Amino acid sequence: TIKVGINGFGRIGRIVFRAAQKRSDIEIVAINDLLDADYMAYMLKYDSTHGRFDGTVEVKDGHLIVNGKKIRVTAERDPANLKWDEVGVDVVAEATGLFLTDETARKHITAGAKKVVMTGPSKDNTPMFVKGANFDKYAGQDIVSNASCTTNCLAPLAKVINDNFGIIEGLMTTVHATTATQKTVDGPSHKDWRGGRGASQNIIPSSTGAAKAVGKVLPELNGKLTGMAFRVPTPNVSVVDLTVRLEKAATYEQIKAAVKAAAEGEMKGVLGYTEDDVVSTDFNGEVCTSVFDAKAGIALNDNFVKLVSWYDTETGYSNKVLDLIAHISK
Amino acid sequence: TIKVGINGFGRIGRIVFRAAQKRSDIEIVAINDLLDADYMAYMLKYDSTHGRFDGTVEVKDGHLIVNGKKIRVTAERDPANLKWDEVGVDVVAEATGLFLTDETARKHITAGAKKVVMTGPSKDNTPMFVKGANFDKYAGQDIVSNASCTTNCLAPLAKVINDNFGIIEGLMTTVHATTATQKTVDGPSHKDWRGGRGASQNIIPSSTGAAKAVGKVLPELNGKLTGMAFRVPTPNVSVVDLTVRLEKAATYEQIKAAVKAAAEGEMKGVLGYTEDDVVSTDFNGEVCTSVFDAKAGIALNDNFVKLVSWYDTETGYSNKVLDLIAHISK
Amino acid sequence: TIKVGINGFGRIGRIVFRAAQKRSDIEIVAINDLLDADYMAYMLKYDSTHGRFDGTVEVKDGHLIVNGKKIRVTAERDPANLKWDEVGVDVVAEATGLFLTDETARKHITAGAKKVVMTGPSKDNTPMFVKGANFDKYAGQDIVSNASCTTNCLAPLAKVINDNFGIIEGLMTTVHATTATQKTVDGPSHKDWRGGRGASQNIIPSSTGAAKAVGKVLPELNGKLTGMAFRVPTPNVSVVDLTVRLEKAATYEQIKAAVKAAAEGEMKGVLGYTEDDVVSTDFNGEVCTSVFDAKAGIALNDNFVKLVSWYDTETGYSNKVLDLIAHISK
Amino acid sequence: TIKVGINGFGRIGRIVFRAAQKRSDIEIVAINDLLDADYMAYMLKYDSTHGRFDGTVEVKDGHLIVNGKKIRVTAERDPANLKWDEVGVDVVAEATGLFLTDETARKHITAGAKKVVMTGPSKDNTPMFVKGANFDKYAGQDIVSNASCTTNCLAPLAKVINDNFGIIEGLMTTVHATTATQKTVDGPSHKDWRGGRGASQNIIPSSTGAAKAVGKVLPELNGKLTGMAFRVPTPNVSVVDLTVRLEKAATYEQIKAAVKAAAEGEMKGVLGYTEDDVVSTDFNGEVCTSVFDAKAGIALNDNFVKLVSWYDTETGYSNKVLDLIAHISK
Ligand SMILES: NC(=O)c1ccc[n+]([C@@H]2O[C@H](COP(=O)([O-])OP(=O)(O)OC[C@H]3O[C@@H](n4cnc5c(N)ncnc54)[C@H](O)[C@@H]3O)[C@@H](O)[C@H]2O)c1
Ligand SMILES: NC(=O)c1ccc[n+]([C@@H]2O[C@H](COP(=O)([O-])OP(=O)(O)OC[C@H]3O[C@@H](n4cnc5c(N)ncnc54)[C@H](O)[C@@H]3O)[C@@H](O)[C@H]2O)c1
Ligand SMILES: NC(=O)c1ccc[n+]([C@@H]2O[C@H](COP(=O)([O-])OP(=O)(O)OC[C@H]3O[C@@H](n4cnc5c(N)ncnc54)[C@H](O)[C@@H]3O)[C@@H](O)[C@H]2O)c1
Ligand SMILES: NC(=O)c1ccc[n+]([C@@H]2O[C@H](COP(=O)([O-])OP(=O)(O)OC[C@H]3O[C@@H](n4cnc5c(N)ncnc54)[C@H](O)[C@@H]3O)[C@@H](O)[C@H]2O)c1
Repeated sequence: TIKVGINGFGRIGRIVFRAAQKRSDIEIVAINDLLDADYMAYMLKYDSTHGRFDGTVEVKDGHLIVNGKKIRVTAERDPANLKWDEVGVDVVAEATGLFLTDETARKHITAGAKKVVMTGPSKDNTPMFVKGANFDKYAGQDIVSNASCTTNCLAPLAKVINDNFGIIEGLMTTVHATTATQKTVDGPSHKDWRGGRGASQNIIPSSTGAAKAVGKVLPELNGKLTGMAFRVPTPNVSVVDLTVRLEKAATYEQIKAAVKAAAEGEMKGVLGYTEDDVVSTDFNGEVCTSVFDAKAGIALNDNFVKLVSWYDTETGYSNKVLDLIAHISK
Repeated sequence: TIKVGINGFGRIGRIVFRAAQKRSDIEIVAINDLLDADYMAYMLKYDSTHGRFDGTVEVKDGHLIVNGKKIRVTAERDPANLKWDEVGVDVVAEATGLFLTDETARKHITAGAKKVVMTGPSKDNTPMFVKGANFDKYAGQDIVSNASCTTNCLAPLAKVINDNFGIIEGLMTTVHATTATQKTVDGPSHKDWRGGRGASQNIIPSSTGAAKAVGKVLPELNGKLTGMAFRVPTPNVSVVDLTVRLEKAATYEQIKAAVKAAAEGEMKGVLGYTEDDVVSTDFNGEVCTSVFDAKAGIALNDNFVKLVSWYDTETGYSNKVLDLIAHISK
Repeated sequence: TIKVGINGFGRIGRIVFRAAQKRSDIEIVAINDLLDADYMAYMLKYDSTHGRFDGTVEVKDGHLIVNGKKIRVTAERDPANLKWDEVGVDVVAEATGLFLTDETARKHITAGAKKVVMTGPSKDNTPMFVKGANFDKYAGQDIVSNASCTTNCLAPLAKVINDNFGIIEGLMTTVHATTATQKTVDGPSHKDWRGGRGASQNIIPSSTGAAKAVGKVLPELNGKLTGMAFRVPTPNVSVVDLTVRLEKAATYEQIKAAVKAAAEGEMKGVLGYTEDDVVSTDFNGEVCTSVFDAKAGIALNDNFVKLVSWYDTETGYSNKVLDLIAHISK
Repeated sequence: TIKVGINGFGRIGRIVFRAAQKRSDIEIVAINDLLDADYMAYMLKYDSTHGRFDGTVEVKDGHLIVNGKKIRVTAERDPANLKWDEVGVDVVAEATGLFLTDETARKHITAGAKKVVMTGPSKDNTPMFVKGANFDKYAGQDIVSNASCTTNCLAPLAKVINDNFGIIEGLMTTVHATTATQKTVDGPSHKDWRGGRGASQNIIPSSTGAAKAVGKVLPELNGKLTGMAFRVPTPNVSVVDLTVRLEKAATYEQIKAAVKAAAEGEMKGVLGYTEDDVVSTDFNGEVCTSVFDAKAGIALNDNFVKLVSWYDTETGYSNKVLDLIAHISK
């Protein structure tokens, strides 16, 4: 099995942890964070979105004992002191959101780890990979990024559409679920004034680099897509609204056929397909990073269409982080 | 003053009433609904969205007495039995949502009213008029429709963009505020399954004819626009997300210049313009039916752009209903 | 196995169904509602609160096929026409909320059923039974009621406190989750004006008979308890706030000791006990009808205390409906 | 007029500012905060709860110009450097929530101010005052506190009830609106684990010292009251739920009479009275710190009753802060 260490036991670190429990190829052996082992156990045990942890969690001697397995807990603010080698860590899931560059993440390799997977878009030229889009381009680099949740949703769909009909250009809008960075009531958000306004009372316009980032995982689409976001008061599921101009004329039925074929073929487990009258909550706990909603989309004509795809911002992304870890471990 | 009668004291009927109080040329003299005066007074007095009524409302002899003025309250299920003439009603604001056809609405004329304005889109060929779009095309018709709130937002913006740069094709998405048609919890909705899902926990994909309806008030745009909606857990303000392909190249700055010019000139009071970091709640109580958000929009290139415009589904629309009434009575 | 038939496939009927799937002794063989099989299948398959159905649901010949088992679907507005005998129904879970009287409910007996359990409080003198409170008093009655969700939470707790310290008088408040009876936006509610106000933006004071209803299942407490409710913008979990005056002095520690003893003994499975820092969502899916929150309560002195107990309005109640069914069929 | 300087332009500082615009006796001449004048102008201009500021706000030379009046803006992290004397400040409204003791608040007097009013409960023995309860006990001290919003709601009601029937003992529960200290999604809250859970999805039990604090403003009630709180997903209005044991027997009608008399007499403007079917939103913008809801309350008997009172956590409190400032200025 692959031994993983999680740096940063936040929303993502915890979902990566919970998802890993259902996997036999990956095993989390250590967790690092500036929180008390007792507090971490509580946040693992109870979750307003994902429900109670299905298993046993006890704190003994400052460490966590999850389902019997002892998990080393530390509180190092500096990655270089993590001593991952003492616990035999192969890959480190970097989830603090603070070390998104090579020289910072590299510290884990200095601390004993062999490879690092950033659970967010790298801030430098560190390569990003998205399952269904470019895992095959992986060339053995020791530090890698899993891009973002929106890019993970957009990339697979954009690939199927482009491969079959050719995307001339497209604009995306993601109706985004409330994040941890937003506020409960009108408060300060210096770099993002709109973002500081009460999340529960508002539809908040926001900018996103997720659409442009698709160009990095799918070079052939570089410069052909961009978009924005609207932050809404929902808890977990977001939706991508992609308006595209096709090179090859295609009826909506042909578009549905192409997506469905991919969902049951080369992108099974990545891209999902549905024709049901679904709503956001129906995807809470969804592992597919992109679920094509056939009935929600609409076409003006054979070359201008609006496609809709759902994604659980935490569950889908987190499972793919594990997929990348497995992939880079050969 | 134009003496108006309101049929259907629901959400729209009530806001039309509150709005009319601030107009010296329009005067509400009668209301008809299947609710007792006491309950109607209560619903006028208190509103979770618009706040308390700015004035006095009392019940005497089963009739409302608002700000000292007596208002005849009736409970006729049949418009034909309304006797509008008895109280001198000139125009009837038809807001029950039940008589959106000439046949049904004409009963008000039989009952003594001179003209009728439907506060919703016509089901038959009754002409629809949208301020800033086609009020100039009015030709003496005694029964007219004010279209829907979404159409009132899209039409003015679409006209400005088309007149200046020419819209080849467009696809819209309205992130819609929760409607009274929605369920608080997963309940039966045979007409629209998704619509019966809990409104509070979901982002609900929905269909809309507002985009296509633009082709009716702006024939030159017939067949060039269509779209859908996403209903979200917010109270009053919605936003249109318009993705358009332009005939004539235009930089985003030039597009902004054009919109601002219209807002300050020809479409003053209908189309608004802002460059502030606004969010939905900033438009609660907004009179303009469409407020261009300069900083929220984004352009892929000089011919493919995404525009954003806000609108209070109740305040804007209701003020325009009053405008149409004044317009057809000139 | 006890063969059960469900009349009314609404919220309660559906959860009773999901819950029954996990019971080897109870078996649902028929459902009756005025909805088509297709729609019912959809409502069973997807739920915004409870998630997707854990199993397979298919429609064949207008009948449901859940987990391979065929379930007879009918659409009778009249219980008398149900023919329960044809499918061998032993007990009928009456969940339409329309037949809460012996006269009306007895029609199921005429239709071939042996016994009937109302999933709501009786309107007449049909006896009500609450697990942990008076199941032992059952005396062969063929038509019984399971009371309401709030009563199921209050009764067990009230009994433990009374049996040990003696309740002289008590006043309760249930901070209630939003019900399907509520409006998403300010709409008509002649029966309860406050109840027609927008559920999403308000804290709505409401009346409840659950506290007084305790006097019926626990006669010794008749006339000693009453209370009210506050409906809030949350989905499933409610909480009772019970302020009581004790006959025998008791420290909060002694009260905790007593409650814990009952939860681990006589009331195991009905009354739960916790000392964790829980919040409402931690009880979504909770089977216990009352979960004592040890750290939330507070005592003024040894004779005046405020107790707090949580309850999932749907999961707890529905599991007990099944318990009553099994109990009256023993 | 009294010249006031505000230290801390947060939620409270801003509402105190906006309320002061409607007062001719008080004039804000300076504001201090670690935010940019441009950012402060934006937060003053737009508010999701209170709507847009009714007036003009422009930033010139690093200062704010509100309705023409120039307001000195500074960004001193240390009160002693505020130089209040240069702007002629009489009283300082201390709203940062950081200087709740004599020695810290005293710095303003060192900086040139004459008196200080803490907009929160003092952490030391600094005297607290609540309008309607003990303003008359004010003995000319230079540093004073306005207690908290819940105490401001509870104190006046408790006084009327105690004065007329005598409170033997009582327990309170405040259904509290979402505060700035809560989180949007499950995050860290080291001193309050429950408080770190998602506010939008939960009913969160919480402890409060507001009930006990009543003993400080009303010594005669010292030790007779205590309580707790439930944090719910509403934006602005909270409600006090007081269960009391009366010394003198009183029917609910006699209780309503006593409260109404006080509301129209000695506590006019402080204590409000209503018999309408109101809900939380009906009190958004309420200046009365306590509004007795006659129809929501319930009595078990003539000596044990449950009273309900509403309060806008920001508007009511803020207006009383201004009242205290006026009061201490003779
Ligand atoms: N939340 C999502 O939906 C989502 C989706 C895709 C990518 N991401 C990315 O995941 C990253 C983390 O996001 P999150 O929501 O989990 O954040 P979070 O704030 O919930 O968690 C961050 C965690 O890191 C810990 N930490 C902080 N400083 C540390 C330090 N100096 N050393 C060690 N540990 C430390 C914190 O204690 C906290 O527990 C970000 O890059 C974010 O962009 C998030
Ligand atoms: N609410 C919005 O945001 C919005 C926006 C654009 C257009 N509209 C339109 O407004 C119209 C009404 O919608 P609403 O949201 O105000 O609904 P509503 O149900 O609140 O109002 C309908 C009112 O008519 C009354 N009524 C019913 N039958 C009647 C009868 N037979 N005679 C007299 N009165 C009767 C009802 O009691 C109710 O008060 C619809 O055509 C709708 O499409 C609404
Ligand atoms: N939901 C809760 O939290 C809760 C808690 C305790 C008790 N209850 C009780 O459950 C009962 C039902 O409430 P609900 O919330 O499930 O409501 P609901 O409206 O969702 O369910 C009623 C169902 O009965 C169906 N129906 C209507 N008429 C019918 C008929 N004539 N014949 C057959 N089927 C018919 C409806 O289609 C609907 O599906 C009530 O007595 C209620 O008090 C509910
Ligand atoms: N919010 C309520 O409903 C309410 C009710 C009653 C009492 N209070 C009390 O009011 C106080 C402030 O609460 P709030 O909600 O306004 O807080 P907030 O966080 O919204 O505002 C605090 C403000 O003080 C400013 N500030 C911070 N540090 C400063 C410093 N070092 N020097 C100068 N200025 C500084 C911050 O920039 C911020 O603008 C607290 O004691 C709170 O308990 C609040």
